[PDB]
Amino acid sequence: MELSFGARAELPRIHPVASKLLRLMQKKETNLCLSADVSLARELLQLADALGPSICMLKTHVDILNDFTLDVMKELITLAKCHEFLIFEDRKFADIGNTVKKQYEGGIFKIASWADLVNAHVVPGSGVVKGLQEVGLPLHRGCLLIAEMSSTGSLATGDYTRAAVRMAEEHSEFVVGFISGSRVSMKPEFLHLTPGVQLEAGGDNLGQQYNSPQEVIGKRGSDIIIVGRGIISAADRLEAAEMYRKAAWEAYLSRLGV
Amino acid sequence: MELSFGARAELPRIHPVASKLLRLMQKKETNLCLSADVSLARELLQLADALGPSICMLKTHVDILNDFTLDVMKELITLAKCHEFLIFEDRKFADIGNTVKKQYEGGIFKIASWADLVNAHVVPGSGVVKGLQEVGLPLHRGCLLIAEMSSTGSLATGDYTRAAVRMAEEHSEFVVGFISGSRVSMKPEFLHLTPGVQLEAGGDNLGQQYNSPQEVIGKRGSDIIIVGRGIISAADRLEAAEMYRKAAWEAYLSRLGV
Ligand code: PRO
Ligand code: PRO
Ligand code: PRO
Ligand code: PRO
Ligand code: PRO
Ligand code: PRO
Repeated sequence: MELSFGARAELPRIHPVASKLLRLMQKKETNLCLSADVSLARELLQLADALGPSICMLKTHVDILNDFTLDVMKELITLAKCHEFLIFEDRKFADIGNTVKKQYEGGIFKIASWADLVNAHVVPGSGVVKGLQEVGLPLHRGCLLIAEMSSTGSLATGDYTRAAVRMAEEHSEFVVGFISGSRVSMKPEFLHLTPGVQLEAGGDNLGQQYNSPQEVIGKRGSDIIIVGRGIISAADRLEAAEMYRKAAWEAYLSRLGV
Repeated sequence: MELSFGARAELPRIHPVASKLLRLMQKKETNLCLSADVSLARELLQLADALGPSICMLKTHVDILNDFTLDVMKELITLAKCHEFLIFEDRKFADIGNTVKKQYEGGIFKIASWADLVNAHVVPGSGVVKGLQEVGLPLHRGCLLIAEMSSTGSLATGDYTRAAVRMAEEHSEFVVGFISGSRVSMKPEFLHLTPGVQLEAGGDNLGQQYNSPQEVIGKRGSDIIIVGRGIISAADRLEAAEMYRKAAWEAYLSRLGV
């Protein structure tokens, strides 16, 4: 009784950020999140503009931008609104609740002011979510919990993954889904986003491991692929994005069936 | 066969950053790390200057500083050299290795350029350490692994804690110790630093839990207390720091014995 992305966007318990995302995924036929792993604002913005029509989401690491300013993020928002994608800051909050609220709202990045989505590790216990929520709920934001990781030796397995799912369930006013390698929740209101994705097999020399879009969307039941170097290191990043979009979208259609 | 801090500073396998720290702890009779949880550079620097003689270490969250610049960190280094304490950026790196190297070296914070110590979560697997090391080893830096957390519902327990200890052992050219609630390694070359510390019992409303200096240094076998609000929220932060220093130092002396 699997529902399409467009039908999931209407579920009773859906979070508004998840609903907006699912609707634009269905409209644009994309379940691709670009991992915009660059150090220059101009490259970030040029990628966002050119690849915007192909993506449901643009994932940032603003702490790697050599020339970050809040104005850069204003320009990114303009492109996100134009092309219809969400902005996900991959900050991996992982501190006690009292600290993460300040890291989310404040400092020089003011993440909550521009990021539709952030993510958090569950290792501190649920205070990490409660602290983020204090800022994010009033700002109508969402959060993803890291239930599994793609890297070699990941400890986000077994009972740890189960704890992440329970923590998400219990904080569904703010938590909209997971970073995971597969479907980890049976509740269709939750989004599953999967990094560690390339068309070709392999990994990197610092523990990254790859699986294909067909494997992670089609066989492992995830919703969205997060793709960095598979796109960013290609010469033509637009064509690369289209190849990843088509791969992830078809895998979704095939799983959904008749 | 427990050794004093000064003798531990001479151990064959000691890391140079750990040795420098242990020597100044012994010289100054302090095993207190100030958690300088403030949002203003002027308050950070005024605390560092006044409390510098009382502390072995100043722990930052630079991503909470509303007015961060690299010049602020230059001024902090001047105070660290004058008063003899190390600078620990509590960044809690927790990404794949290829990402954390960039977050450590680059962006607007350039953490590796000014932080003697950083810390990392072990959940991604050992690639997190390998990525940080790429930057930190050439810069003669050290790292602490988060083996336990003080917050309610922490998942850093059992086999997770054991994995952190093994990861530290296997990366001893860069990893100098742990964030933990207790002694987790029997190897005296590793430092144990413990947050969640106040003189009075209790916690906060976002999952923080407190234990006293006597409990964590004396009964749980840790080396250094990390103290935030117990000092920062007091009216006289210098006297508060002295109370925490005396508590932690005596607990250490009593454990060390004859
Ligand atoms: O692992 C494999 O064999 C296939 C080849 C392309 C990606 N997956
Ligand atoms: O494994 C490798 O090294 C290459 C790059 C990623 C996909 N295959
Ligand atoms: O046809 C239908 O109604 C469902 C949803 C799209 C594919 N199968
Ligand atoms: O928990 C207790 O009872 C004591 C009181 C001060 C701190 N520890
Ligand atoms: O538990 C409380 O709320 C106070 C503040 C920390 C120590 N006792
Ligand atoms: O007296 C000694 O030699 C040891 C080290 C200081 C305390 N006991």
